[PDB]
Amino acid sequence: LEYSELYPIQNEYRMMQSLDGMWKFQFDPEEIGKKSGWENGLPAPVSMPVPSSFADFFTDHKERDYCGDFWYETEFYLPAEWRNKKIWLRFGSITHRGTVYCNGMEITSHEGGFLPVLADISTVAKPGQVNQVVVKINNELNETSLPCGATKILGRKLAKPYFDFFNYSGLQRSVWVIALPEESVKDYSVDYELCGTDALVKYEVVTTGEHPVIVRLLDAEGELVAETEGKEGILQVANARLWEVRNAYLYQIVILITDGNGVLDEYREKIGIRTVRIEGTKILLNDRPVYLKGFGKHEDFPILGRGFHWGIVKRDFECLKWTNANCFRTSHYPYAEEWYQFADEEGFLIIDEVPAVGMALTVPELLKSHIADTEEMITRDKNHPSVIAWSLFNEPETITDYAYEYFKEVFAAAETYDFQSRPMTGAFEKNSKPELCKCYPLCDFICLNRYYGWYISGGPEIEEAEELFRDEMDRWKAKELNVPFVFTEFGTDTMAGLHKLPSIMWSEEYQKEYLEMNFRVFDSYEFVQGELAWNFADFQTTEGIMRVDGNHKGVFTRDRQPKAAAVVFKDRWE
Amino acid sequence: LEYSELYPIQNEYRMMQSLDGMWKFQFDPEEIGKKSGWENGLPAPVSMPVPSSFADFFTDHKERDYCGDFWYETEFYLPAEWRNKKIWLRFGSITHRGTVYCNGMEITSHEGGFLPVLADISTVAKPGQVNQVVVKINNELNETSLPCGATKILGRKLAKPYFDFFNYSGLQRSVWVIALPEESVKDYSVDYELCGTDALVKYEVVTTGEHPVIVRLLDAEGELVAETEGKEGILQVANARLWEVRNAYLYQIVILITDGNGVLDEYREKIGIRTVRIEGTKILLNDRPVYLKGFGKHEDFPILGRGFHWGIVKRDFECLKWTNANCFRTSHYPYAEEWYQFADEEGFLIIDEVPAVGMALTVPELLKSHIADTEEMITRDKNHPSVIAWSLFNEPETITDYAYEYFKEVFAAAETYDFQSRPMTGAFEKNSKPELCKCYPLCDFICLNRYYGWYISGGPEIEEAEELFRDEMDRWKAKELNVPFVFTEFGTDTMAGLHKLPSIMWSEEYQKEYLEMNFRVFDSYEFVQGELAWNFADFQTTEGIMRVDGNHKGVFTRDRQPKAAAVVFKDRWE
Repeated sequence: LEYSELYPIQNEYRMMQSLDGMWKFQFDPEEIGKKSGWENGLPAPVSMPVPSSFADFFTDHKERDYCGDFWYETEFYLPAEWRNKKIWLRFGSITHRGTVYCNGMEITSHEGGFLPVLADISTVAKPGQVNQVVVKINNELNETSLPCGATKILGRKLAKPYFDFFNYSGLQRSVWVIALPEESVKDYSVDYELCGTDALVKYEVVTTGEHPVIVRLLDAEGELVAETEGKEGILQVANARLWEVRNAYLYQIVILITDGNGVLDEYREKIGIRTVRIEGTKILLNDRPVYLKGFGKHEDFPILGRGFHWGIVKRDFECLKWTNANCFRTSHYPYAEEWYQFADEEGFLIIDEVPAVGMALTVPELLKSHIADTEEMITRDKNHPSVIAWSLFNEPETITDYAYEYFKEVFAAAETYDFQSRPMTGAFEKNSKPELCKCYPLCDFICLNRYYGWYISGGPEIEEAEELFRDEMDRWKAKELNVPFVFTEFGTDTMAGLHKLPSIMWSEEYQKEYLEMNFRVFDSYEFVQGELAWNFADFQTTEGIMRVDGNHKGVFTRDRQPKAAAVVFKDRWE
Repeated sequence: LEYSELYPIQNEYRMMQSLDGMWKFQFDPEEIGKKSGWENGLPAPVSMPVPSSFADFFTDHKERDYCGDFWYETEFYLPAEWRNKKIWLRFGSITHRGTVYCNGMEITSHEGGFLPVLADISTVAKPGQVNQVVVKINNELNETSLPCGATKILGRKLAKPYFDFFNYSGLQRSVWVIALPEESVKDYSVDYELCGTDALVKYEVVTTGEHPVIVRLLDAEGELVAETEGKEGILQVANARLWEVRNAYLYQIVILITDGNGVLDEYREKIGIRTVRIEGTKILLNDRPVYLKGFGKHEDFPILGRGFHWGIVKRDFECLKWTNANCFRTSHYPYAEEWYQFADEEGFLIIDEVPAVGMALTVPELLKSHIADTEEMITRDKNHPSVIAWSLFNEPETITDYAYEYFKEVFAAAETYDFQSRPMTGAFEKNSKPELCKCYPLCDFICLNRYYGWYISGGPEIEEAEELFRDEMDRWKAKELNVPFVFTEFGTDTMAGLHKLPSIMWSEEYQKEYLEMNFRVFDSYEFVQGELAWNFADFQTTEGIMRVDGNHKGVFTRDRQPKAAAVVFKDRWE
């Protein structure tokens, strides 16, 4: 990559300053901003919180549903001391695609709305002065970038997703301006081997120069436990304190660039010594089988939309721990980096998912976008101990040799980017029948999204649903694939407060009964090794006749309170 | 009594015709109806369903909240063949007090809104012609009739209850016109003794004449199992099939009046051979201890108010059976007779409660009203096997010698009216402290209404609540009264759909936790022998700042669906 994905830190060599706050903001329905000098400042802005999705602040439909080009602007004072450092704007994300300007100059553009955007403003930055950043953003959906959809023209544009979740957009994550030394740590990778009571931390370091590198490992108390020299090497850890499920331990890696007797740069990050591998039908963490228990989530909260906030992280993890979960999938896009940092702390397992949802010649361009997002996700997230698997798709077509050749390239790219070569998978929709699917052989383990008892034979037909479920799982069993299966979606829309005896679809009681039936099926097959329910919480969707204020398959409400079924998960996962 | 309480039947000697349907109805705010000939027909009526409470039909406040005099009218054709029978209007109830007119003539008046009103129209009835009935009703509340309250004058009147439940009124139960033979069975009483595998049915019969009486007992198949002669006697039943809790068996008693070789009258009613007695701290049904499990209920349903309907009975009993209940209290007034008939069928136990709720010299008049209601209730309900106890008050003052002398008279009257002398009790409010209460010695067993964890030390103080509860029960225990205790109220207001983690007062989760705490306390005392939760279902109350559309202490919603806590009862009572 032409930039670093490394999370920004502050020390003797690296500086950072937050640009979060109220930005200037303006819609550009006529698409004349770049024609009209907007990159030098917006002509008639309103204020817009950053980080946040813009949609749910407004009281009018056309602003909430805005689709097209729209602009952000802010000003920041740059400390004079940042002079002659490499100065970067770092956006947690820009959703979905955008062009960054600084002091009237075009800096960079990015496609993909859920991963960091880095813009090198070294040559245009004005140390000791007020600087200006302007971002042109677009939130349309197409079939050549992720996530896929269409754009309808009423000249007013309307996003038409091929995915369920609401098309939130804007500057949904924190924005920093940072300063790095001229020769810096750009990237590093760690991989682990367990040796009795000891451990090896294998590493590679990429810098922007040719000076020597020293790598140190500190324990949780900051004590030096290992040290070595070189951009490539092994850190030997005696009596290693392994990072364990729901029982984290984090070391601190310290990467130094040196020039004789002085340090040029120093990067530090918390990491966790752990191994993950698929062995037969088992998922092994540190050589012991683990059964995944948890949820698909979303970045979704009232008013903020996908806007990041530590308070949402904290509540969600307390709820997760209360259910006795150990895992979540980042459905259906990489989350803010902070979610992974916290999962590292709390010992949660993550399946990290690229926004390959909603899946013509456009396909070669789509593949490029999909591979680019995969590269960025893996480079960003590989050193989190929590991240134990990559999900490279959600419910694509998989039953043609055409689909096979496409995903072969994606998986091949993912493999080259992940230093750890940790398990890769994808979530299969029901149409990927065991007799037809061509893509499951690409996977280290198989993830199934199934709604037997909701979309199939729901309600009075739920007994039929269970037989149909068992019939499919019997077909999978007969294949003797010798791989683990994880259910990554299953659930029922459930309106909090809707009670019925006997239960009906949409009642709290039916949600319980549906889950109990699914558990019976899960527990009937030895090779099922994980259950991640859909969804952790009710979340916003495109409005329509099938969505009663978003998706109500949450086990929790949108404001994070338990429906009756939450207790069912709690008791089972205990 | 100057009339029969016997449920109307249809046979060769007795006729009945329903007057249910749309009646004429008119409010009388100026109280001029009797001054203006309304007893001969209402001048400007609207239509009003009977049976029903009138309040919730209207769309305007002043009609819903109407307090004062109001009138009903209907017409009915009397079959010519009813000539020279004793012809009666029979109202299931007239709420709260009223005067019955027929064909322009005043027939009778009644005070008490929850028991049958009989009006002898023999002398004014017109067989083979259309007849007219007009009822003047009043629904004000005072301190000389049950249930007690006040009437506020804004000249518009407003009822101000001393009780929680909404002041529903009108013709809330079915109305019949009936014809009886000139000499008829007016009353009868049965009492049971168990003798090994056999049983004795002791009986008394009251007729309006001097002709001989024969009494027969038929089994559930209609087979003759016993026969005897006389207005007083014993029916000997070999291998009696006892009426059991949740396992009913009903015989049919047949009472004949005879004149040589012909029958003058014949009354039949289903009865159940069972005994109830208090022995030490135990409640014995057929000589075996039973622990009461169930609810206080109400006659309360959307739109109909307290209006009787068999559909409400059926749903409620299915819900009751689903919770594994065996008992309910008729809080806070005798219910429609049909509820008891069905309890007989389903083997449910009933505590039958007079409307002595909401408790000056007015007291001597109040006592007369209270005794009259008690006489009517017991005479009406004594032959139901389901009715195993009389509740003669709900939360009165009991800590003065004054209160003691009052209730001594009530209990004495009840004792003279109940042929079976079955257990008598009353529900005590918390203010009836064990050191102060003078009235608990009058009771065969003690009923406590307690809200430790709701009105006392609720929410964050719930641990304190439990200690306070145990402290009071320890005080009761120290008295060594050697009587059973039944909790007849305990519960929390609970809004369906209100979820919180951790729980808050009013959430579904707090209702569960509150119940679990109460159960722990109950189960800590050997002499506690029953738990009747408040309430079976959410019900209508006077509006106010403490009532969010009525009372929400229901375990079921008003439309009879289970909140989370309903399962807690189900699992415990299984």
